[PDB]
Amino acid sequence: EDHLAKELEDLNKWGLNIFNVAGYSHNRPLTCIMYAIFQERDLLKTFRISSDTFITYMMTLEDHYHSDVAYHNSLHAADVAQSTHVLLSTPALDAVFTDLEILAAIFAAAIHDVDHPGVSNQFLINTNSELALMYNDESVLENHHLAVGFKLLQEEHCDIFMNLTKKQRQTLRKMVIDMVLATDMSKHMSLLADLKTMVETKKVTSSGVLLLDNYTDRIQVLRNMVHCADLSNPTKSLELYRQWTDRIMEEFFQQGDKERERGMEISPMCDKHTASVEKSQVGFIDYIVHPLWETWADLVQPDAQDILDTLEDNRNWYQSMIP
Ligand SMILES: COc1ccc([C@]2(C#N)CC[C@@H](C(=O)O)CC2)cc1OC1CCCC1
Ligand SMILES: [Mg+2]
Ligand SMILES: [Zn+2]
Repeated sequence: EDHLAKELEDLNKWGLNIFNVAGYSHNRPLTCIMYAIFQERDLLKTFRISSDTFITYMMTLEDHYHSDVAYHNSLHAADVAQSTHVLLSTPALDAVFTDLEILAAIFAAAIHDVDHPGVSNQFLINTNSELALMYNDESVLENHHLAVGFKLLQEEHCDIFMNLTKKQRQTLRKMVIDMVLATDMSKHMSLLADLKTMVETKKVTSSGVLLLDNYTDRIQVLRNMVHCADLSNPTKSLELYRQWTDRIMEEFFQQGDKERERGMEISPMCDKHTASVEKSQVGFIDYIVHPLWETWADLVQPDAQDILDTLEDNRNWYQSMIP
């Protein structure tokens, strides 16, 4: 209450603590933060989005994330939206993004894992889930999260975009689909390779601000930005990172259990009887998170040096916790 306001003073900062805000908001981190983010950015005035209409949509959306899922609940969506909101304000990207694009990125982050069941794309495919069948085994969950988020905008009471242009609604729809689809981990290497190529030919106005010529280059940076926000736990303060690490291992171990019950092959990192939580996080930083953040940092330097320091430091805490 007074605690909520104290915590939201950190809204524009990486150091924001999303657990605390959930505790001070009747367990509505995502509504809480989306509302804070949208007032902070004047998005409601700019796009003539009624306040009531926005709250009802956000509340419904949060309710569609599942509370009995360890990691992929409304707290995570709120984290990615907040992380994303800070990254959009990085100095190197200053006057680069239209208000529509900014709106699309934060909306994308908000809905990006909605209705997630606490199991991977691979599991849904191997068990012949209705979702895998619906989606022909390709970005199964990701296609689903989009389908749900765009469905909920259909009833006029929740169409936060009622007042955009037709041409504006389409461009947003195109951008959001593109960004959520890019959170699919199977596409990570392809995305990281492309990010490295964009860094190679990077250009700036002279004031250390990137020159991103039309749609292609702009959506590529937004794709990677939301993907970075989604893989941002290990760049956050250690107290936060450990709670996030603990929640993701609870989700995985539950999957390992659901896998075992059914005689399926259990995947090593989902095996509670063999998986080292610590080695597991070190591998995650070495082979996935650091290579990505190292490249993001190159693109916006030196805006993300602090983050790389924290990362390299959290990496060592986990290393030092293994014999
Ligand atoms: C804080 O630790 C983690 C946080 C998020 C993730 C995910 C990845 N990559 C799991 C997969 C998820 C997805 O594709 O649905 C995206 C997020 C994975 C994490 O760690 C994994 C499991 C243990 C080490 C690697
Ligand atoms: Mg996801
Ligand atoms: Zn996610």
